[PDB]
Amino acid sequence: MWGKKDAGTELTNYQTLATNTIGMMKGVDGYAFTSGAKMTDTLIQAGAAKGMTVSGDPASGSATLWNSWGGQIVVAPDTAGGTGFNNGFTITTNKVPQSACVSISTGMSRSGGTSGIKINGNNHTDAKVTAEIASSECTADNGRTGTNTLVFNYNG
Repeated sequence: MWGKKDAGTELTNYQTLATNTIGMMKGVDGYAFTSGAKMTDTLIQAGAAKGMTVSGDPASGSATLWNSWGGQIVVAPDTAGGTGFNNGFTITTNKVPQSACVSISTGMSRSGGTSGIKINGNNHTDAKVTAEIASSECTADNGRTGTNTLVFNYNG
């Protein structure tokens, strides 16, 4: 059971991939290249993050997940400046409407602790998003506000 919030579903999902991919199918073999595409394909196809089909990047740089209920997702690794086997994974997600811009922020506010939060045309990392912030940052109410592009980064 989860309930409580209908937006927390994604918050727990993203953290699900982070804890699953932590040691599920992030290259449990040791091959050439980074393969930041088949990495998620194998994790998702493993039923970890999501048990659906993935689109292996035709340009080889960042895989993309097709969200039916949501919108679009872009899974890309971001491993730069490590010390104790710390990997930084960056998953952009574009679907969270204004109603969720608040619920998602309320849930992201419980563990603010920045790492690589990049809001729509707001490429940042120390971006501190909260309930009271999402109450102001998002306009009063514009029904279906412009696409709320939010990148989640997970270190370790």
